[PDB]
Amino acid sequence: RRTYTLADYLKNTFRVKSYSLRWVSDSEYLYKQENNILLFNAEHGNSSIFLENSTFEIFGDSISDYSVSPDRLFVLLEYNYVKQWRHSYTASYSIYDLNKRQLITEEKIPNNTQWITWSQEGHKLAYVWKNDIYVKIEPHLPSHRITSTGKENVIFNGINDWVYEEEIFGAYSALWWSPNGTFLAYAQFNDTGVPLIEYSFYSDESLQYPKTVWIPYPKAGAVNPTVKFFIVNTDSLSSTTTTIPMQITAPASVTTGDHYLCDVAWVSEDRISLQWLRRIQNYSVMAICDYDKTTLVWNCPTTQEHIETSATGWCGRFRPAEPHFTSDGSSFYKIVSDKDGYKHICQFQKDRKPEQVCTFITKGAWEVISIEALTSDYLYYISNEYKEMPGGRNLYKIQLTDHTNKKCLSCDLNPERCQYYSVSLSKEAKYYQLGCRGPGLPLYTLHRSTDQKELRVLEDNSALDKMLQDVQMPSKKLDFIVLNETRFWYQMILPPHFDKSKKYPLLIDVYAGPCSQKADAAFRLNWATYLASTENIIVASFDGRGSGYQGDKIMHAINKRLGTLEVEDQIEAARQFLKMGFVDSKRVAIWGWSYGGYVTSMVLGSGSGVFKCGIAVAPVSRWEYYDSVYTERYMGLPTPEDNLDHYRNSTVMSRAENFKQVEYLLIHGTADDNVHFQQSAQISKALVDAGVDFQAMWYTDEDHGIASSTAHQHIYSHMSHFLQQCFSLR
Amino acid sequence: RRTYTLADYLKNTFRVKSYSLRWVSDSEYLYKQENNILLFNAEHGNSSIFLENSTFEIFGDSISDYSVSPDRLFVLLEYNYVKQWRHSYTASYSIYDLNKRQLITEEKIPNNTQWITWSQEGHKLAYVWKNDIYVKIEPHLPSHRITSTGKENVIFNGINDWVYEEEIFGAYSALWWSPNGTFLAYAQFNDTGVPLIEYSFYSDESLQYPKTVWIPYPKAGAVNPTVKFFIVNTDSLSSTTTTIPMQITAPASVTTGDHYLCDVAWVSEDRISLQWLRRIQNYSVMAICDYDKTTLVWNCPTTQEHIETSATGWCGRFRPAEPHFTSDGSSFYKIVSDKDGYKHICQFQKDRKPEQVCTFITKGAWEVISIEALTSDYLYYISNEYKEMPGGRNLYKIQLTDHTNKKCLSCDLNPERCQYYSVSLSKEAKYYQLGCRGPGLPLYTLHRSTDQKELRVLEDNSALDKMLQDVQMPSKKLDFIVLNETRFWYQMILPPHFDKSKKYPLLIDVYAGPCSQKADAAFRLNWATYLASTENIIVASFDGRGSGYQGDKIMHAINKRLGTLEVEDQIEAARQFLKMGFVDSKRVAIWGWSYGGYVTSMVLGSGSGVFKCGIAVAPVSRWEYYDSVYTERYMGLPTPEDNLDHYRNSTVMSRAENFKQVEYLLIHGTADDNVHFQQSAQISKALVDAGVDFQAMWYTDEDHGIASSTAHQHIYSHMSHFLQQCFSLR
Ligand SMILES: *[C@@H]1O[C@H](CO)[C@@H](O)[C@H](O)[C@H]1NC(C)=O
Ligand SMILES: *[C@@H]1O[C@H](CO)[C@@H](O)[C@H](O)[C@H]1NC(C)=O
Ligand SMILES: *[C@@H]1O[C@H](CO)[C@@H](O)[C@H](O)[C@H]1NC(C)=O
Ligand SMILES: *[C@@H]1O[C@H](CO)[C@@H](O)[C@H](O)[C@H]1NC(C)=O
Ligand SMILES: *[C@@H]1O[C@H](CO)[C@@H](O)[C@H](O)[C@H]1NC(C)=O
Ligand SMILES: *[C@@H]1O[C@H](CO)[C@@H](O)[C@H](O)[C@H]1NC(C)=O
Ligand SMILES: *[C@H]1O[C@H](CO)[C@@H](O)[C@H](O)[C@H]1NC(C)=O
Ligand SMILES: *[C@H]1O[C@H](CO)[C@@H](O)[C@H](O)[C@H]1NC(C)=O
Ligand SMILES: *[C@H]1O[C@H](CO)[C@@H](O)[C@H](O)[C@H]1NC(C)=O
Ligand SMILES: *[C@H]1O[C@H](CO)[C@@H](O)[C@H](O)[C@H]1NC(C)=O
Repeated sequence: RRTYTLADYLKNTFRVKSYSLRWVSDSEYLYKQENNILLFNAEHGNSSIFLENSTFEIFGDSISDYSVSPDRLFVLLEYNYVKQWRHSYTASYSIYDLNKRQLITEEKIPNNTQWITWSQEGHKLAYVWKNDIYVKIEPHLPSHRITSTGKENVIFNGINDWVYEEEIFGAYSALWWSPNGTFLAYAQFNDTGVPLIEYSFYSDESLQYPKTVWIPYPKAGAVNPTVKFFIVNTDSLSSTTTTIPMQITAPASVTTGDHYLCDVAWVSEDRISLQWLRRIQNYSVMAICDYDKTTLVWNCPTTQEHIETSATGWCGRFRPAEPHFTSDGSSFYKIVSDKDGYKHICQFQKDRKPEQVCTFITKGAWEVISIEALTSDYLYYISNEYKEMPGGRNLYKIQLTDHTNKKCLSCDLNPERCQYYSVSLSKEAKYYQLGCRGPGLPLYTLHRSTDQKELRVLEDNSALDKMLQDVQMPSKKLDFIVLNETRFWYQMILPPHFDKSKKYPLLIDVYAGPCSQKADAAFRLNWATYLASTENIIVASFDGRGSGYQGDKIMHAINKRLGTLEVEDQIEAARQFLKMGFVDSKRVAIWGWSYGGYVTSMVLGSGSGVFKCGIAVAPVSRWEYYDSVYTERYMGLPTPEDNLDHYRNSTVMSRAENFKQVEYLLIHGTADDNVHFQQSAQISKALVDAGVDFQAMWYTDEDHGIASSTAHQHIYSHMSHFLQQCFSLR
Repeated sequence: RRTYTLADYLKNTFRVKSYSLRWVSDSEYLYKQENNILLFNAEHGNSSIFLENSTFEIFGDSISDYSVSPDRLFVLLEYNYVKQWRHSYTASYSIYDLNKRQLITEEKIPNNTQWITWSQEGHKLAYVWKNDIYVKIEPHLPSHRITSTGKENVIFNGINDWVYEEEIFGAYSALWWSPNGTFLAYAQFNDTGVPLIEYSFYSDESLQYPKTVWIPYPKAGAVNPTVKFFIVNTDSLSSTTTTIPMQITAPASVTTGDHYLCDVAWVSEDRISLQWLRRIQNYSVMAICDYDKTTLVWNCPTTQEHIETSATGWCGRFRPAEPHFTSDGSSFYKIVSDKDGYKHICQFQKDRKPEQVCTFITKGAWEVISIEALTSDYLYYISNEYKEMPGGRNLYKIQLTDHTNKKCLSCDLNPERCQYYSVSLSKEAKYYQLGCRGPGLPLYTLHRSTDQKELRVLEDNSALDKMLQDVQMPSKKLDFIVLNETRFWYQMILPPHFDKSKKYPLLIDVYAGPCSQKADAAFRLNWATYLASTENIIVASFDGRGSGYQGDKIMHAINKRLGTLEVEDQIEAARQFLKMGFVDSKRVAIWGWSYGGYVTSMVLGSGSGVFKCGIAVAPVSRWEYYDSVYTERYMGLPTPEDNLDHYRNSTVMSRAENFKQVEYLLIHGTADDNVHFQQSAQISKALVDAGVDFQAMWYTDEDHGIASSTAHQHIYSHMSHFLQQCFSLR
């Protein structure tokens, strides 16, 4: 009769296993086991040792990761990992010669590399160090410097600057090997006019004077960084001291004013696809560029230029979706909103066509989440079509020659346990691993593509299952409410022996940022689990307007006016939950992180009287404080000539007064480089001037995630106690 | 039956009046009344209008202050006041010609002056602007630039840099007019090698990117600023484009290494007294310098050099005491510790004498607080001799020709109501205003010096008295405990109908810094008043070792080891209070500000089990973080060759563990330039790593005093609630 305690969560007592493999070919893959990389044969569980328990310990215990060259002849050993922002980080590397059976020690790789990657085929390497790009045709050979304009916080070659990393690519890398490794493409960013933001860093208590971290960060409407695109010929490095990269210039319909590099996609060795986006993101252009053998230049003729537009809001979910070309690169499939505002797969031709560039291959009031693989005959994708559950994920496949031969491949498998799938096809789709994140304990199984026959179960959390037997776990309900004639899904984490006749305290879990989705069919062992299992609290999330994957009507409802409908709908949802009966109207709370903290705050300050208390963690308090790429995408520019009025109307501090009717807890990280401390500092000041008491908590030297081990435990314990006080429990 | 509420304190409902006059001559003074400066005649209440209700409003309502030229012919009108640190600040000024009856508008004074002052006699002015000094022989005439080396955060001419202001002079000024205004002396500070500290400033929520304030601040052991002393001849400015200031160089026994300019005191027009102090403050030298008419130079012969030393700790209370010379400047009286370690008045001769430079004029186990006036026949001073109450203040006077004719002048007056006096003698001591801050409501009366006849009562808070009639006020007990054969005074704010048989919660109010005194006979209407009157809580302060004015044995006990005895003694005191009976051992708290927050923290982290909770406001957490002048004075240098061990042994973070047994509230200002936020940031981090829950609160853009109106109210309300939670009241 034991429950899921706060300790179970914080000390991660119940481990949830998975099966993360690495397809090496169309029929074999790599899997880490007891710190041994093993090569498996899809078809027959037949295994084999690829890399020994050894090797990895030569570098003590700092071996952060590993990367096997595509030709399996070498392995990159990553160690001395040091984080920087969400995806950035520097590390040390060592190449291990599998064949020669030892660590390559000659032409080593710099001891502070910012990024590195194998070519798509051989054993070529491209890495960024000191903001410059370097190439090594062979692990044994000396590196060739590709650029020399690199300069900290100014010129970035092959890596993204702060905003591009966080808001555009969602990765640190800005390198792209062409197939067959002839060319190496890369972006160059110039942060010259971008303003700086700074935060103090206290470090060890032995540091007498705290440091100061400076970061070029463009807030709404500020001067943004600039971009340039290059492609350098790799096959010539051996015969020159320097190679002259050829530049590709963004298309004219984008050059007039501020703009961004959206996405990079190599079609073939002589064709590359680049997507561009204007600062006001309701206009995007995909240019297909071809390599001229004769004049040794790349051309991006307007004839092969494709335009994506939006009159409702912005292009794509967070940016235009990536194209998927056919072998011969004559056509490509890409996810775009159809006439009804639903993100679906449609076909394009290399050359654009006058107002008929697309032919949809998918229709319906549901959306394609992502294209997973494109074969010569089949197109594998993932959607939330099944059972009309937008919060569900299933793998499908369409025959190219016959768009009717559409078949769901995960629907039947385990309709009870599995409704949220992840996939991973082999190099040419002969097999496919399925990742059931579904309602029940996650289940991983690999199948043979031909007939979908499950070859075997890779991982079924039977061990986790056995442990959860002696524990009173809570249940998760995923349903929907209907407002103004529209379905709006929500989810509830119900405490163990949930009795619909009793009354329970309610905690709204929020985010509700544009195109977000808190209500889904995924299994989780988080804080809400403890809150339900041991405190008997109902944790509910609601995907309202501006949310998820249910068409642009719902997602673009927030356009140019954040801090509006998404906030109201979060209140309406609470109202409805009360009408459901099992909720103690006298004990309703709400908490959120980042965007969530913003809404949490906007809600608490609405004076709706519906909530007793709330917790905002690292909240955005006013949009002019947040970065440009993100903010502007939904808010436009904060100028009187555009949307200044809405920027100033959606402030948290402007609602300071209504906080007198609430127990508020504001938490923020001292080193938050994403949502700067300023945001909360501005909130606290507003409340203090209004004479409103509240509780605060700062976390010295913590990131936007406050995820360091001790801080992570500390913040959740603190919030737990805040709720216990608020709900009259402890 | 109403009590003193939190609101009464925060909204300052019960005003406590005073009578701050400005002696203009030996028989007249100035007094502000209904915004009118009135000239009074001491002797006959006979008054008269000096400055109209008018004049002051010409500058709207920003008239911050006023200064009347010594010859009463002009008045400085200060407006547009903008604070900077404790005593620094810039303002605008206008000279008003009393005679011509109008504002001088010709040679105006810069609109951002850092400091300004009339000469000692005429109507000469000296002001600092942009770190340079300027002189104006006449309000109508153009200013003469005296220096031109001034540079922000680097060269300071006539004003102190951050540390000199805060820790040495306790004022912004570094200018000294000689009597008769011939010369103008000034200090010049160079902050070149002094490290910088920085804090962010968020300002209005409209500021998109927060500012960064940089301040040259030397922490313990860092490179300190350097000094130079100059005296410029003012009588020549009319006949040159530039004058060449003559420099005085500190004495040899100080020049070898780091040192400071202690104090400046003009003896006569051709003699000036300068005090110097070595970085390790147990050595000080007072040089008397004479002006050579022939070679136009100042000489400070070693023969007129006086040495002050200390083997117990440091020189003076916070620095060597100021000398008081006789008319002919042949001798001077100064407060120094006698053979027994008691600060007393002793006589010196211009020329030093081999180990007999002093002749004490005062003996006893009590100390002279300060010399108030030196006449040709009498020496007026203030001591805590009466009733052997170190926490008491009384005015005395000794006849120079007969050291036996010693008489207390305030002792009898109102033994019941008055025990803490302040004084203010007229120019040549013909009259003297007394300021009874004593136990009862403050009483101000002026007397005729000759026979001490009280001419009249200037202010008796009869109005405040009438209002306090309908209010249940608490009482203040000032007694002493005795530990290891020594008296140690304490004070208690007892709630209204205090019943010695019941049990009350106890709140220890702390500071306990070196030479501090929290237990005295002064009347106050603060937070403790509300805590006793309305929450029935006993607020007690205890002056333990290292404290107040009770001889060096007690004060120097802390030497080279802060965070020791003063902390223990604070616990011992609580033990004793419990033994007294009327204290609920289950509800004992402790709170402090600055140094007080440090001890509060050190106490809570001692694991003595004696305290339930506590509140530390802007606490110092480890001495290496605090400034040099202050820290080193008591701790020496943080080097292994000196006191590094004690620096590292007295850390708050090193006691993080023992905080698991306490409810702790940490509060700090975001813009604290004194005790940097770092100190608390380091504390919170230490506790988070120890897994200790606690409460924090930051105050956006607040100073070390968190004294802005809204913040001031907010912080006290917050602490009030913290205590109510801790003491199970609200
Ligand atoms: C691999 O190492 C683990 C511990 O790191 C050890 O238990 C195991 O026996 C080793 N080899 C195999 C095949 O598991
Ligand atoms: C894009 O947004 C702007 C307003 O921000 C609007 O004027 C323009 O017409 C919009 N439409 C497109 C297709 O860019
Ligand atoms: C439904 O209509 C009402 C109009 O009163 C509006 O407030 C609300 O936002 C609309 N939609 C939803 C989902 O509530
Ligand atoms: C009264 O005081 C004024 C100045 O305040 C002085 O001039 C005068 O002589 C005094 N006596 C009389 C009777 O005016
Ligand atoms: C001053 O302090 C130092 C060490 O802190 C000591 O060695 C010296 O003797 C002390 N006394 C004097 C008069 O300098
Ligand atoms: C008295 O002596 C004891 C040690 O014998 C010590 O603990 C205490 O601090 C001393 N002084 C005082 C004021 O308690
Ligand atoms: C199965 O795979 C292994 C390597 O994973 C391969 O060497 C072997 O030839 C395959 N089958 C058999 C029967 O050996
Ligand atoms: C990027 O812009 C900055 C400022 O406009 C300029 O100094 C820099 O040279 C530009 N481009 C490159 C490749 O450096
Ligand atoms: C002058 O005006 C004030 C208001 O500032 C008023 O209270 C007063 O009656 C006037 N002066 C005198 C001496 O009463
Ligand atoms: C003060 O010290 C700094 C640093 O050594 C030096 O550059 C400066 O010239 C010195 N004096 C003056 C008057 O500037």
